[PDB]
Amino acid sequence: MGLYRKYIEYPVLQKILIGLILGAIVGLILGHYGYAHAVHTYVKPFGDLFVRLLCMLVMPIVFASLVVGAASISPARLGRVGVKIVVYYLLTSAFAVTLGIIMARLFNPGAGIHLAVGGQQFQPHQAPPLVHILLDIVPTNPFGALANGQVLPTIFFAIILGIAITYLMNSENEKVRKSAETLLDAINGLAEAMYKIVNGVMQYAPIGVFALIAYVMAEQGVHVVGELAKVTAAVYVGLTLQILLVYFVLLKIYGIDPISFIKHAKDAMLTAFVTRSSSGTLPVTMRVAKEMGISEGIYSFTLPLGATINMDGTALYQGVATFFIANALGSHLTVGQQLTIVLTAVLASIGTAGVPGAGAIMLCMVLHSVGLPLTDPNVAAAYAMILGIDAILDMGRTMVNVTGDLTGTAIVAKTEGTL
Amino acid sequence: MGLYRKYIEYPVLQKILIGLILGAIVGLILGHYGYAHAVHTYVKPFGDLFVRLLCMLVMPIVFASLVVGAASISPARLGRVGVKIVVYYLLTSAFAVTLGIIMARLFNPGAGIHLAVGGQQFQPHQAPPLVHILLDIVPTNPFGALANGQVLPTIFFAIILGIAITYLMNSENEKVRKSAETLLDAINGLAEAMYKIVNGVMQYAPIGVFALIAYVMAEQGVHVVGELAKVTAAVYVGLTLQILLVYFVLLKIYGIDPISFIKHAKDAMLTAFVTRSSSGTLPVTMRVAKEMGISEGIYSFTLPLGATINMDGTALYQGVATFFIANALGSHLTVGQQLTIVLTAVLASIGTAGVPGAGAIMLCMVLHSVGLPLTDPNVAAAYAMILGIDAILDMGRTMVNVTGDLTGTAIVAKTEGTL
Amino acid sequence: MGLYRKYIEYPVLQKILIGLILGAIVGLILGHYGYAHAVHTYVKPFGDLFVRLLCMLVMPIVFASLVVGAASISPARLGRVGVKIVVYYLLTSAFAVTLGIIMARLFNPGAGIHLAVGGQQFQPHQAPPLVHILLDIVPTNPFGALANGQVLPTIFFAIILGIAITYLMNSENEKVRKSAETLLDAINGLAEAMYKIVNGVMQYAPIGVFALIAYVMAEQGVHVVGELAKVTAAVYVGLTLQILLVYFVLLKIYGIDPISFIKHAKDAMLTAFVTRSSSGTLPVTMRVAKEMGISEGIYSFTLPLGATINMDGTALYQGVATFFIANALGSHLTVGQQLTIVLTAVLASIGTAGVPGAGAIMLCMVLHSVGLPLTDPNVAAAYAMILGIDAILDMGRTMVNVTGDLTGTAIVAKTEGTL
Ligand SMILES: CCCCCCCC/C=C/CCCCCCCC(=O)O[C@H](COC(=O)CCCCCCCCCCCCCCC)COP(=O)(O)OCCN
Ligand SMILES: CCCCCCCC/C=C/CCCCCCCC(=O)O[C@H](COC(=O)CCCCCCCCCCCCCCC)COP(=O)(O)OCCN
Ligand SMILES: CCCCCCCC/C=C/CCCCCCCC(=O)O[C@H](COC(=O)CCCCCCCCCCCCCCC)COP(=O)(O)OCCN
Ligand SMILES: N[C@@H](CC(=O)O)C(=O)O
Ligand SMILES: N[C@@H](CC(=O)O)C(=O)O
Ligand SMILES: N[C@@H](CC(=O)O)C(=O)O
Ligand SMILES: [Hg+2]
Ligand SMILES: [Hg+2]
Ligand SMILES: [Hg+2]
Ligand code: NA
Ligand code: NA
Ligand code: NA
Ligand code: NA
Ligand code: NA
Ligand code: NA
Ligand code: NA
Ligand code: NA
Ligand code: NA
Repeated sequence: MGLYRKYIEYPVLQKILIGLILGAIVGLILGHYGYAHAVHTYVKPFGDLFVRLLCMLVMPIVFASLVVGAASISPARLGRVGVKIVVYYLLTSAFAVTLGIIMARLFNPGAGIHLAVGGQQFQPHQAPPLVHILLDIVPTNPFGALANGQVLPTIFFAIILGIAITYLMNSENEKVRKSAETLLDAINGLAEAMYKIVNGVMQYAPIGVFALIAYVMAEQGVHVVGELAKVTAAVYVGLTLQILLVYFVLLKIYGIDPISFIKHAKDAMLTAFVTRSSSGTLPVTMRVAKEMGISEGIYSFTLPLGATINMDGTALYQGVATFFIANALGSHLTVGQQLTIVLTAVLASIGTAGVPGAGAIMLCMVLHSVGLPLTDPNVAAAYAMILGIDAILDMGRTMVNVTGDLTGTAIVAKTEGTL
Repeated sequence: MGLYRKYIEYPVLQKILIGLILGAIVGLILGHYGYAHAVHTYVKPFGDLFVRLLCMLVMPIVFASLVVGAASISPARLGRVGVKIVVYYLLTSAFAVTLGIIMARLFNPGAGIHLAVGGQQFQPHQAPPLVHILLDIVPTNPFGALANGQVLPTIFFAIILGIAITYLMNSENEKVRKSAETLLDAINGLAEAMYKIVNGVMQYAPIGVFALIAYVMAEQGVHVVGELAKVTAAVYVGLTLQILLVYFVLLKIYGIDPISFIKHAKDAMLTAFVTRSSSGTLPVTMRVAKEMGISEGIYSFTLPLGATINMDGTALYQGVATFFIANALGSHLTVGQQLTIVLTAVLASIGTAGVPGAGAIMLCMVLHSVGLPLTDPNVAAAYAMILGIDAILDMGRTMVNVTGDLTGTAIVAKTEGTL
Repeated sequence: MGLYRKYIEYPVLQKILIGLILGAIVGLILGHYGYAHAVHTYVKPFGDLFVRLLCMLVMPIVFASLVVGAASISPARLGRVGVKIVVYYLLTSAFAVTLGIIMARLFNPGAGIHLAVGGQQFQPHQAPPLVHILLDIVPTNPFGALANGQVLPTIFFAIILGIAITYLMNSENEKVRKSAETLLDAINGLAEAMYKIVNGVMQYAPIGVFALIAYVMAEQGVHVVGELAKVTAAVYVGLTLQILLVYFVLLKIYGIDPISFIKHAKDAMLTAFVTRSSSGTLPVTMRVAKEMGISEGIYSFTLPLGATINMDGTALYQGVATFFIANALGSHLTVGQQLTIVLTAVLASIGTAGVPGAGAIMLCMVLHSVGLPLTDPNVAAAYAMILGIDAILDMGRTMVNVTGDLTGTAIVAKTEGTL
């Protein structure tokens, strides 16, 4: 048990990258020599276990993180600064997923990965009428929506349960207040326990990434490298345009100098790049906000709220990844299930943890809400090749996630300081 | 967002009544001119959303309110006064639902509303033998009974869980006692959060009542007014006979003067009529009980327990409404599923909240336990016309609910004061 | 209600034994005279209710007791003594279920009870491949695994949830620590409430044992006495060999004298025999460990942990009972579903309560994890005759359960005292 401690205390990012490179080389070598069935028999279950462990964690996170998230965005406890930062956060997340859809429309990520995983194509499901679609957001049974997949009734019930808990917590009864407090504390404990299971699965993640993309290279060939490079280029160009366009325009409007802002926020942005965590970058972010002249009463509230709510990079990555997974199956996302991406990726970026590798878990919610279930072997085959390169996108994802919080704190402090 | 605050702070009862009258006039006018399909296309989803929001709240209330209700009726914490008021409360609720069945037998509410909502009638389900019916009260899986509809296993598991929690809370172990305390507090927090969601849905309720009974008048015609007047007459004659017969006989037996009792309890009865809430009428009820000479050690315990347990008017309304919904489909309730109404409406009146509009939610439990599921379009069509006039019956419902508590406090204080 | 208090305060073991003897005599007498259908109509539902009440309690116990059990075996809070006693406990439970399989292989319990309960035999289910079997331990939805039967995903999710809770409880955040504390306290409250429901069902248990084995004797005949005597002999010879072989060899290795150990532990072993409870024998066990010279810092930690984790007799009884139930249906347990017994009976002995009659509830988990569901009428008929004689096996079961704790405390104190 010495080698186990040698394996655990190694850096996780350098473990996943040398799992990825070794998986690519071993998969291409074994696929050139005709051993594409040996990898499917022996190596592929170790990646199937990784995909299964990531898909286990979806529904408790979607319930509990959205309960404790709507408990902080609730209008019963939201002041005057809080309404401004909530409006900023939701509008920037919606523009992030819109820019991700645009950048996944300019590039064509996945067109060329025509998937016939059992000899069959992917048949899209027929949609109900819009009245029945809007009426099935309200469940007839919330326990039945939790026991089945049904993420869209679960989101609605979680949001209204959190808002009702916050309306309970400022009651005039002591028993009612204590009961609402311990219910919210139990749901928050479940939400933190699932994040610990995410942190535990991300230690197994190098072997899973190896076993996934070795089979991807041996089965699907060599052009998947050139097709995943298009996804990486689309995500990084989308994040660069997100930062430049959105944050530089919103800082030039409110009189902030963006160049000095970036030169002040560099120490938080590089830490969010190399650590891939917004929760571990929060002391550096608060120190950077202290060094920018922002008063303590602003960034002592806007930054810990923004570390779990405002994730622009996760919403952009989920838009680009949903378009990639839909293009790999040959489907064409119609208008109407393309606005569902805009709503559901904002809700997923709210529900995302803030630990390394948590956006690929909430991508399953956006895939389920459109009509691409991961029980289908074609969707589960297209999800593996976007799960394999998640550690490359997670760094820029977390960097833009932290930069959005710093931009919102600067803008709202500039608006508040006029008095 | 000024008009939203104009809409919210308006009185809710005067909102629902002017939604109801406008819905009746607009539905009759648009149904006379042949526009019965335009209302079904455009107005009816706004009432379907209201029925769906009320049917969402059934199973968490049925679980949690019955857990925290059986935690207060439990024989591990019930003293000598408590056994007497529990016996009084259960016997008066059983006589209330029996009198509701009698008053819905004398009048014929719903005979004339022959429903053919899809060209088909309502086919009653074939019952199993009585041994299997009694054996399916105990579930093989309580989570499976919660995930499906299955209200009768859920009631049994909730009652025995509350009794086991109360037997845990007087243990000799500190850890066991603290764990039982926080489990009961979390379940009570869920039970209060669902009541807050009820209070939130009852603000949308004017638009829902409008959209429901406009389609009811346009589709089914003009004689539905004369058929709902029979239901209103049956409910109010049943409540008058409940008060007069049951409470005046039980007060004449125990030496109380009923005329002076009514003249003392008028200030609580009128408040329960106009506010439609037993929880908001509790300070007035305790003040009225203080003005009747009742000692503090009696009404400080019997009245807050009676505000959530003893609901005679809700049980009578649920009996009359179940007979109306069964008569509207053409079915005839056999003996055996007519005693199931007597048991299940008592359990529903225990599980009812005490907020305005909470008996129509627990009517779904009595409808499910008989064999009338609300997934059937005929039952969902017959439930809408009894949901539309709920604010007319809720006032007398709450009045009799408060009068039963005051009668029980007077009777048990008269029995205790002989020592 | 005087006769109810006469019935309750009677000793439960002497109630179950005189229910058993009367059931055997009445069943044989009524089966000799051809009245085997009258007992099936009138007496058999009172035993079906007992089996249903015991099968209700399976899934909440399997979830909550394993969460709070893995929260105590967790490596985040396990010291140096704790690793040694955990290794001892798990290895002794595995050897206990292995010895139970051996003793149920030497004897042939159930061969001669060929069951054709509806004219049909028992058809064994076809197993999936080993990769899919190992991959279905991780659920795609934990709420879906709880709502269905699915005990093997529930065990995995419960264990990792408990380990994540213990990794949360030593965090640096106050809110996270308090939330993990109240979540673990709520789950522990549920786990204690289900044990109170077990203690309540075991008061009805004499009538259930009567109604079960009266129908067993009237239906299946007189040779079932000779076939249950083989199960009793196999269990008691297995427990004697468990004590003698395992504990006397493990005490002779570490320099302890086993004869003086038994002469010191007699006062705890007889109390565990006659009371059938490891939780009620814990003060006597700690007093016996104090009288053996063991230091307070060892037995103040190893014995309350061993009272809920180390159950060798329950694992041996579950191995012998699973082989008996498989032999009664005519099936032959293959290798692979015979190692599943070794894993699952260890997990069931961890999850067992420590109250009288709790191993027959967790036997359902071992039956479900092999491929013998209790919804099948043949398995439900073979489970009743092993449920009828549970009070005979429970005494020696609890005796070996307490003796294992005392042996582990002595061995680990001898290992620690060398410093
Ligand atoms: C070749 C092997 C292939 C088969 C291996 C199958 C492994 C199945 C995977 C199971 C993942 C389940 C994760 C458990 C979740 C609960 C644990 C947990 O929450 O604690 C977490 C503990 O994390 C873990 O270490 C869990 C272990 C995950 C698997 C690690 C081993 C990989 C597989 C074995 C290969 C290496 C073995 C040694 C060989 C060199 C918290 O960790 P943290 O981020 O460092 O936080 C610091 C604490 N203050
Ligand atoms: C024409 C519009 C048709 C489409 C409208 C669809 C609306 C969908 C309905 C959603 C109902 C969901 C209710 C959320 C439950 C959680 C909220 C909650 O618990 O707090 C409750 C807040 O209640 C609410 O206001 C929730 C809002 C419900 C809908 C109100 C608006 C009706 C629809 C819009 C029409 C009016 C808009 C303005 C036009 C004049 C507590 O309220 P309280 O009783 O006053 O307690 C006092 C606090 N101390
Ligand atoms: C001939 C009768 C056949 C039909 C009878 C059907 C009975 C259905 C069985 C229901 C069992 C449900 C158990 C409720 C679980 C919750 C109660 C609970 O947790 O408290 C437990 C209370 O236990 C009970 O007494 C529950 C009653 C169980 C049934 C007892 C009556 C047997 C059936 C009636 C026959 C005897 C009636 C009188 C005739 C002589 C704790 O008891 P403890 O072990 O003494 O602990 C001491 C407290 N510090
Ligand atoms: N790693 C990201 C979350 C994600 O997108 O998965 C963050 O901490 O911000
Ligand atoms: N409004 C009633 C409850 C109901 O019958 O819905 C009360 O408070 O008493
Ligand atoms: N009665 C046993 C548990 C069991 O095997 O059922 C004990 O307390 O140890
Ligand atoms: Hg996933
Ligand atoms: Hg309803
Ligand atoms: Hg059982
Ligand atoms: Na944003
Ligand atoms: Na987030
Ligand atoms: Na952020
Ligand atoms: Na009553
Ligand atoms: Na009530
Ligand atoms: Na009342
Ligand atoms: Na053991
Ligand atoms: Na145990
Ligand atoms: Na033990």
